[PDB]
Amino acid sequence: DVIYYYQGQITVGNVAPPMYFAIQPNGNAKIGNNSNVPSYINAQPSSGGSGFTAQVNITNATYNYYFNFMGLAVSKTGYIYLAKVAYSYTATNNPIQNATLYIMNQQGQIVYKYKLIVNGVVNSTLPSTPLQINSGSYIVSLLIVPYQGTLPKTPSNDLATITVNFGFSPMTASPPPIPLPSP
Amino acid sequence: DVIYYYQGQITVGNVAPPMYFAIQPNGNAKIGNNSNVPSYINAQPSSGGSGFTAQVNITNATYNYYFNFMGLAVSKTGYIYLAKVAYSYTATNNPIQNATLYIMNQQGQIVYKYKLIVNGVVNSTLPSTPLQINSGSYIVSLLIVPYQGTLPKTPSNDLATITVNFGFSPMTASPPPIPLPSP
Amino acid sequence: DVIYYYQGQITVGNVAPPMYFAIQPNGNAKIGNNSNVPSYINAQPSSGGSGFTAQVNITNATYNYYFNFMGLAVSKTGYIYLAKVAYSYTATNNPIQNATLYIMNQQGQIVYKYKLIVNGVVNSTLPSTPLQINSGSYIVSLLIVPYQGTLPKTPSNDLATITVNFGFSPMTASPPPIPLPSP
Amino acid sequence: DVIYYYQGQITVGNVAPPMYFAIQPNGNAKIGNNSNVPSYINAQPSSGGSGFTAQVNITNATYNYYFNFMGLAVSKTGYIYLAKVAYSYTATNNPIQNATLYIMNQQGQIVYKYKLIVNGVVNSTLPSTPLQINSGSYIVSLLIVPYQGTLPKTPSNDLATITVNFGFSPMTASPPPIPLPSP
Amino acid sequence: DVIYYYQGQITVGNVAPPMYFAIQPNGNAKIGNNSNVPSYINAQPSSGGSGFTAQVNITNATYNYYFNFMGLAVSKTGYIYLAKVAYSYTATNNPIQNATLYIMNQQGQIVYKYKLIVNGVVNSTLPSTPLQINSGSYIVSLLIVPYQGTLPKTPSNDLATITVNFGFSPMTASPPPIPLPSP
Amino acid sequence: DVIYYYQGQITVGNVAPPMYFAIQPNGNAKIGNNSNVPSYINAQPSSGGSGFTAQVNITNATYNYYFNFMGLAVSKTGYIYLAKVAYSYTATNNPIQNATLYIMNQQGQIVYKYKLIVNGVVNSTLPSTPLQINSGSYIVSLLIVPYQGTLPKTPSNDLATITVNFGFSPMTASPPPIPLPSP
Amino acid sequence: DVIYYYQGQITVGNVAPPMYFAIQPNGNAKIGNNSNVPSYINAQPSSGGSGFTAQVNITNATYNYYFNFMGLAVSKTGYIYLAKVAYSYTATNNPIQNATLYIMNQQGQIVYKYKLIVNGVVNSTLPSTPLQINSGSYIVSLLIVPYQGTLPKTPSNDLATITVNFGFSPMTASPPPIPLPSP
Amino acid sequence: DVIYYYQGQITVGNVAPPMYFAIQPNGNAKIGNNSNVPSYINAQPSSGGSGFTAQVNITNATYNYYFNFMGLAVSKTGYIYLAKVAYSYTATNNPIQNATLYIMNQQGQIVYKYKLIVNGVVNSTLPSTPLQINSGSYIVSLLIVPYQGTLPKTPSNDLATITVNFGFSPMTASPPPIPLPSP
Amino acid sequence: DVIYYYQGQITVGNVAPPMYFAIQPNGNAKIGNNSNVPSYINAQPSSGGSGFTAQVNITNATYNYYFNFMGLAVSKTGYIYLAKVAYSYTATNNPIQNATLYIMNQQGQIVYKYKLIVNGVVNSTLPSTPLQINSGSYIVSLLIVPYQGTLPKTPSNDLATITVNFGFSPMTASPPPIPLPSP
Ligand SMILES: *[C@@H]1O[C@H](CO)[C@@H](O[C@@H]2O[C@H](CO[C@H]3O[C@H](CO)[C@@H](O)[C@H](O)[C@@H]3O)[C@@H](O[C@H]3O[C@H](CO)[C@@H](O)[C@H](O)[C@@H]3O)[C@H](O[C@@H]3O[C@H](CS(=O)(=O)O)[C@@H](O[C@@H]4O[C@H](CO)[C@@H](O)[C@H](O)[C@H]4O)[C@H](O)[C@H]3O)[C@H]2NC(C)=O)[C@H](O)[C@H]1NC(C)=O
Ligand SMILES: *[C@@H]1O[C@H](CO)[C@@H](O[C@@H]2O[C@H](CO[C@H]3O[C@H](CO)[C@@H](O)[C@H](O)[C@@H]3O)[C@@H](O[C@H]3O[C@H](CO)[C@@H](O)[C@H](O)[C@@H]3O)[C@H](O[C@@H]3O[C@H](CS(=O)(=O)O)[C@@H](O[C@@H]4O[C@H](CO)[C@@H](O)[C@H](O)[C@H]4O)[C@H](O)[C@H]3O)[C@H]2NC(C)=O)[C@H](O)[C@H]1NC(C)=O
Ligand SMILES: *[C@@H]1O[C@H](CO)[C@@H](O[C@@H]2O[C@H](CO[C@H]3O[C@H](CO)[C@@H](O)[C@H](O)[C@@H]3O)[C@@H](O[C@H]3O[C@H](CO)[C@@H](O)[C@H](O)[C@@H]3O)[C@H](O[C@@H]3O[C@H](CS(=O)(=O)O)[C@@H](O[C@@H]4O[C@H](CO)[C@@H](O)[C@H](O)[C@H]4O)[C@H](O)[C@H]3O)[C@H]2NC(C)=O)[C@H](O)[C@H]1NC(C)=O
Ligand SMILES: *[C@@H]1O[C@H](CO)[C@@H](O[C@@H]2O[C@H](CO[C@H]3O[C@H](CO)[C@@H](O)[C@H](O)[C@@H]3O)[C@@H](O[C@H]3O[C@H](CO)[C@@H](O)[C@H](O)[C@@H]3O)[C@H](O[C@@H]3O[C@H](CS(=O)(=O)O)[C@@H](O[C@@H]4O[C@H](CO)[C@@H](O)[C@H](O)[C@H]4O)[C@H](O)[C@H]3O)[C@H]2NC(C)=O)[C@H](O)[C@H]1NC(C)=O
Ligand SMILES: *[C@@H]1O[C@H](CO)[C@@H](O[C@@H]2O[C@H](CO[C@H]3O[C@H](CO)[C@@H](O)[C@H](O)[C@@H]3O)[C@@H](O[C@H]3O[C@H](CO)[C@@H](O)[C@H](O)[C@@H]3O)[C@H](O[C@@H]3O[C@H](CS(=O)(=O)O)[C@@H](O[C@@H]4O[C@H](CO)[C@@H](O)[C@H](O)[C@H]4O)[C@H](O)[C@H]3O)[C@H]2NC(C)=O)[C@H](O)[C@H]1NC(C)=O
Repeated sequence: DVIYYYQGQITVGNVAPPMYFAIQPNGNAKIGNNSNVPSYINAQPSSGGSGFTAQVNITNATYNYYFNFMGLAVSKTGYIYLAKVAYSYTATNNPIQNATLYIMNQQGQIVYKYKLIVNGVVNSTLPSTPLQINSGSYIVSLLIVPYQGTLPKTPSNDLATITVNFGFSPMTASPPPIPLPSP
Repeated sequence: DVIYYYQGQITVGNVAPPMYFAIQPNGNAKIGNNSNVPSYINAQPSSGGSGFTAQVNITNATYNYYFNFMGLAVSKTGYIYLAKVAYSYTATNNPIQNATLYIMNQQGQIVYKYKLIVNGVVNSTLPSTPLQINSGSYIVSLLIVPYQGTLPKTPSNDLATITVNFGFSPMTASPPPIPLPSP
Repeated sequence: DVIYYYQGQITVGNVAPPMYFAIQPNGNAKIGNNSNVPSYINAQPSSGGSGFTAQVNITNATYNYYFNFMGLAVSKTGYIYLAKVAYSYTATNNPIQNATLYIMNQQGQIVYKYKLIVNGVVNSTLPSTPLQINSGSYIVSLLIVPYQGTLPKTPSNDLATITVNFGFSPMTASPPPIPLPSP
Repeated sequence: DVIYYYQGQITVGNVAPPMYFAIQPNGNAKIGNNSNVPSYINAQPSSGGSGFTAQVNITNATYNYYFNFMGLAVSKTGYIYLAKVAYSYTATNNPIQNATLYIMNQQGQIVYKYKLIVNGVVNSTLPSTPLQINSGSYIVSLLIVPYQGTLPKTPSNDLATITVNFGFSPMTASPPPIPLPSP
Repeated sequence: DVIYYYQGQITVGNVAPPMYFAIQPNGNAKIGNNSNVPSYINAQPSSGGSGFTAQVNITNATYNYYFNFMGLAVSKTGYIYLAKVAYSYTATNNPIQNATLYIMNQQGQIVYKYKLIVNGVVNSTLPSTPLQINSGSYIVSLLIVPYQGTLPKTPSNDLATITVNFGFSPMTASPPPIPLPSP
Repeated sequence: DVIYYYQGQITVGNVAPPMYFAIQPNGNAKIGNNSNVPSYINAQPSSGGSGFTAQVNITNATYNYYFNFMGLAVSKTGYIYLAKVAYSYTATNNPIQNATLYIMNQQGQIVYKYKLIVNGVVNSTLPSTPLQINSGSYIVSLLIVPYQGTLPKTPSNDLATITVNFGFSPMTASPPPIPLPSP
Repeated sequence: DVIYYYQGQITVGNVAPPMYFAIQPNGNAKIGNNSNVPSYINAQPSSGGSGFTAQVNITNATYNYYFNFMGLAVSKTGYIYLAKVAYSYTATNNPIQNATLYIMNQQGQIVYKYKLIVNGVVNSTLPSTPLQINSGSYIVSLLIVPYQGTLPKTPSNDLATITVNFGFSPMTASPPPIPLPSP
Repeated sequence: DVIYYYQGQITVGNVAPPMYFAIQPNGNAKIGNNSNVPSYINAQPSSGGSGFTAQVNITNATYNYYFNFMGLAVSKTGYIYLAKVAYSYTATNNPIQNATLYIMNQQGQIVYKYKLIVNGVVNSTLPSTPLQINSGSYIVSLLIVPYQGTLPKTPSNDLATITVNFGFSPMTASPPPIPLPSP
Repeated sequence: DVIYYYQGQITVGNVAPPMYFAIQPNGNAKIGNNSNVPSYINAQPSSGGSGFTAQVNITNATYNYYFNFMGLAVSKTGYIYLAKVAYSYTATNNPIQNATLYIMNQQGQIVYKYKLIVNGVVNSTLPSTPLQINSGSYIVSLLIVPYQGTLPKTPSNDLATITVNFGFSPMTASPPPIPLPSP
């Protein structure tokens, strides 16, 4: 039995993150400063700014908006896109109708709008088109429009969960909408 | 003292490689065309396509993906398998949690997924089962999921090293998972 | 002129060979069963198992391994050693960097490793120390690590030749590493 | 009828042998110490060291070497040569291709090489040139390279016979290559 | 008492010897030039070439050959034969098995071979057939094959004695094998 | 002065000789047929077979033998003996050591041996004992053993002379050894 | 005519003979005992011992000797001499060369030698000198040396005749050599 | 009766004897000097030389010779002759065959020979012819040849007697042979 | 005295003598022819033939014979006889022993023998018997045998004398022997 072996050598280094999530990045007090409302939101950036974890409460309102719950610092101009969104709910009925995540400029103008959930299902065209972001600091906000009539009378903490993946390519040319493989 | 001598004669020739690594093999511009991102990856095929050497930077993201960093041309249908993987890191803490190397079709469908490192250790079942590859050109990609909190603030170039060996048997019948002996 | 003549009489008989090379010796189908890969190896035992002749092709891989290309039946426990190795190549540059011949057990564990060529030259300590082999059947395999960059683009059949001599002494005591004289 | 008678008187005495064959001569354990391998060689010196008789077995190997099967003690510096070699075989086909008898120094360096049989026939130039040997003790060894394919499957004890005569002249001047007359 | 007396008168003259033994006869340096090896042979022609006296030493060899120990000049073509051989030995056991005296041409071809002793006894047919010798110069040599095992360890000078008589008739017709009467 | 005269009358007649010397007597070609070797002997019977005259040449041999140089026909059984032998030599040194005259049967068996000269002197007991000869034909031969070293280099014809007298008594009773008186 | 007559008277008596011939005189068996060889001699003493008559045969021998054919008894010491010898032969050629008559002592020593015929003629000095003989008994013998070549092939009885006269004077003083007158 | 007487007167004188017998006549010692051999002859001249008386002994010899037994002196030249011879013997057989009386010269030459007895009888012609004798001295001798076989064994002194008469006429002319008358 | 005278007358005549002595009577030369030997006899007839006178010499011979000294012629037949003989000698001893006178016939036969002296004395019977003589002529001779030893050494002429008388009677009848008277 003839075997030919092919050797690949990978030497892994480390570079400052192109984009990262934070609370008040680079000392800017207007960029991510509502991640700790005592009884309604609690959002923290993941270890080393790799992501954000947010506990959110929706409260029988037609629009539940969470403004400036994290800040996104894009150190180098690159191309961002929404890679994958997963939504699972534990209630009998679907609690969330619409869910959108907004990246806004420092003055509150929407730079990119990301429709996480439309009409109770996750966005079919998951790997959205890579679009360009300039270096700077941006606000991120979340709007959730629920199905009224579904929210339980007794409060809960796991009505639903939404996981979002954002791809950033720090390249000159816009890359194809490459999806995220399962490790 | 009686001695019997047994003479073996080996006449060594040369044959075109069954599989080989390249950048854009056979002029196909969609097969290995991201081996030179200016500041994040630098991957080159070894002399005569015997392997690949890649410098990679991981950057505080939950998934660090390097798509299409080399192309694999399999000139003849054969059986491929992962033979041996070695991983050594120079940092105090383990920088890499998961590391997977994907061989994908030209359209981005995963043909074979090779888990180089799972949960910070190298894959116990090293000589994976030989599986069949048809002749053609394929993309290879690398996904590295780090331990966040371990990546140093100051950049480096030898945080870790991963060496991979792939065995290809150009035979009709699938061979046993023969390991690679030390020369 | 006085001459004294001394007469020696040698009567030559015949005994079964202590060790011999074969393909599937004694009907064991796991001992030498890869001596005929259609386009990459062709290994045959010499007349009456006195040795082996193998045409091998090396193919731009970092390790070219030829597993189970012959079987060695050692009918009686004796002492084996590598007696002499000669290597001549016809190409301008040296094609072979390392060349090792492995004698392995039926389960693929290396019993003795014989470094035919190290770093492009033949092993300086040619008459290796006689070591003991028990009666049984063993696999033999060859690993060739070439100098990449030297292999010609157009295939050939006499890139190089390696001739190996193995000495077997079928004695109770280990003999000195007796070399093989030129007839 | 006239007859003239001429009377010759020869008075025969006795002198220690100039050279003689032995096993471990003069107590030297490194000079002739392999004349009794249990199943492969049995070599004994003739009565009073006048010659050697050896039963040898050849065993399907490309070189069958019998090292140190006798010792030669040359008590006085003289001139040695090969006088006559006769070879007769009882098998249908010739079993022996090459047969050489080596006289080597105590350290295994070949002093004189005597080609008994070359390519299946006895050496045409039988009375080889007398060459000088200094007083001392020397090893003698035999190498037989058979015609593989001719050795019988069932063992035998008279496959062939080789008788060798060595002439030693204990004189200051080298004698002519005097042949051995038939008594 | 009648007595008749018959008177015979013999007048004795002298003629050059028909054949005679010598060392280098007639200045020919290739005819009898080994009658004085310092420690192994000492052969001298008898007074006036009537015969030869040789002290010989036999030395534990299977053939003890004494080449060119005397020269025979046959001035006139005649008929030679072996007349009488006597052998007496002083050792307990017979030291000599075979003893042959060779008359050879100048080029070393055997003209006549005279078996003095065969298998330890003197040749039964003592008065051998007269055979013709042409005028010229010839070599004489002696081969003694001993009984090994009989030669004493301590050297001696009268182990045995062999006396030979050669009859030469210088006549045209071959004479009958006339024996030598005791004076 | 008284004188008495005594007259004796002897009438002398003639009888066939009892014994006589001849060449081939009575037509027997085996009885005296070597009396004329061209250059070495010339023997003739005396007038009427009363004796023999022989010119003989001795030639540097240890035994000079002259076989069948005369024949003796004894017509009537009688008693023969050697009566007187005289030897005179003309050389400075004695040329003849031993000289014996043999009377042999037709088959070559010695009937009577007559030692003419022993050790250079003539036989002291000259009138040897009369011994009986039967009627028939007999060979006579002469053996001369010279003093080597005395024979001259240049040939001669009167080196020495030996005269022999044989007495034959044709009587029934053996006579006393009557000597031969000087006429 | 005056005549004077002178008368002489002789009275003749008789005395024992001083010397006489006989066969075995006085019983002595060693004195005259070969007067009757059957075919070669026949000698008888004359009547009363006055002389001897002998028929003799000469037989082609160089010396024809007739020993002890008569005995001479000399009773009284006297003086003997040869008086007259007459020789006549009937053959064409002279048959007798020498003829001598010997008077010998009892021990065979010659007392007086009488040359009857010398070289074919009778002795010129016929009346030899009277020499003294002592009383006793003596042998007489005859030697005849013939002319070989003259003796006839066919035997005869009167080839020749020799008559001898011996004078004996029985006196004290030696007489003159008185010859024998014709009666 | 007439008677006439005639007277003759003779006057007788005396003259010296013409011839006479003697012993050594006239002092000549060579003329008659053997008349006294002690035991064989005794001859004396008669008184006054008138004759001789001799006792003679004959002794078994073929000739009995008595030399010089008397001397005859013839003083005057005269004529001598034998006148009468008488022979008588006393033995049975005749003892004397021949008897001759010789008158010889002083030198032993026979002057006259007188045959007294021929063949046993006395000479028939008794008065022999007167022959002349010159004056001088002469020897006389007697030869007697007996009949052997007749002589007696015991000696005697009168075997026979012979008487002789010699007539001498001292005259100038030879007388007739006058016989001697009986007185 | 008467006387008667008687006268006788005798007339004497003369007659021729009847017998007479002579020398050569009647011319017969054979009858008396030795009467004159010069020195030994001298005989002459007496005057007229009456007798004879003879001088005779006797000479030491045993018989002294004087033959034919006279002749007797008897003219007439008558009777003769010896009448008287007288013998006288003058020597001391008798010189004559015998003396006889013979009358013989012409042929020498004795007619009558007359013994004058016998044994030294004269014949006793002197007148011998007359015997008859016939007419004729006769010889007369004298023989004298002397006494040897008596004859004188010196010669003489009258040693003795003998005278003889012969009577002749010329008558027819024989007369008586008449003696001769003295005148
Ligand atoms: C297996 O490994 C083998 C190693 O030798 C490879 O053989 C080499 O192939 C080269 C071309 O390969 C490229 O192109 C083919 C398509 O044709 C693709 O399949 C490959 O993926 C790859 O992209 C070739 O390089 C050059 O060759 C030509 C010169 O002969 C040149 O025109 C071409 O444009 C290529 O660039 C190798 O050829 C030899 O090249 C060396 C230079 S180098 O080693 O290539 O850099 C030349 O040496 C020069 O010689 C001159 C004197 O002539 C000297 O003065 C100077 O010092 C020296 O540089 C040789 O002359 C030239 O022959 C070729 N190697 C050999 C030994 O032939 C093989 O492709 C590998 N297999 C695969 C599938 O890639
Ligand atoms: C040492 O070297 C020896 C060289 O002779 C070898 O001896 C030979 O063994 C052969 C069989 O060996 C095979 O099988 C054994 C198990 O039995 C294994 O241990 C071996 O590893 C090996 O796989 C044998 O070959 C054939 O022999 C039979 C015929 O006798 C046949 O039925 C078998 O099926 C084998 O194929 C050799 O035998 C001789 O074979 C030759 C043909 S060939 O040389 O083998 O190709 C025959 O010649 C034919 O003869 C006919 C006339 O009879 C001719 O007309 C024709 O022209 C000719 O081809 C012989 O007749 C036949 O005897 C056998 N060699 C000898 C000389 O006996 C030995 O095995 C070696 N040692 C080892 C351990 O392998
Ligand atoms: C040339 O050929 C010669 C042939 O005779 C050799 O002579 C023999 O040497 C023997 C010893 O040689 C060995 O040792 C020497 C060192 O000393 C080495 O150089 C040699 O290479 C060799 O290894 C000798 O054998 C024995 O001799 C001793 C007895 O005398 C004994 O103590 C020793 O230990 C040896 O074993 C030969 O001696 C004779 O030996 C025979 C027995 S045998 O023939 O050796 O086997 C004895 O016969 C015995 O006698 C008894 C009565 O005594 C009998 O009852 C019995 O039946 C019988 O066996 C002899 O008695 C004994 O003398 C010796 N041969 C002779 C004739 O002396 C010579 O070595 C050769 N040359 C070389 C260089 O090797
Ligand atoms: C047959 O046997 C014969 C025996 O006599 C031999 O005769 C002798 O030949 C000798 C020479 O022979 C050699 O040379 C010839 C070639 O010429 C070869 O064919 C022969 O093979 C052989 O090699 C000869 O010896 C010497 O002779 C010369 C002197 O005459 C001398 O110059 C030479 O150089 C030789 O060396 C024999 O001659 C006699 O020699 C003795 C000495 S010896 O006996 O030779 O050693 C001399 O005696 C000396 O005399 C002196 C007084 O003169 C004394 O004072 C002294 O004491 C004494 O030594 C003689 O004088 C000398 O004549 C010669 N022998 C005779 C008797 O002549 C013959 O060669 C034999 N046949 C063959 C074919 O070889
Ligand atoms: C000298 O010559 C003489 C010649 O007569 C020799 O005298 C004869 O001697 C005879 C014996 O001589 C032998 O013996 C003596 C020793 O005694 C030796 O010395 C001799 O050498 C010799 O050998 C003698 O012969 C025989 O005599 C005996 C008889 O008397 C007799 O017994 C003996 O045995 C002898 O044989 C001669 O004697 C006479 O012999 C004749 C016979 S014959 O003549 O001898 O043959 C007899 O005649 C016979 O007589 C009878 C009548 O009686 C007749 O009837 C018959 O016809 C007749 O034969 C005589 O009677 C006898 O006397 C003897 N001769 C004489 C005459 O006496 C003498 O020996 C010589 N000298 C020497 C030294 O030998």
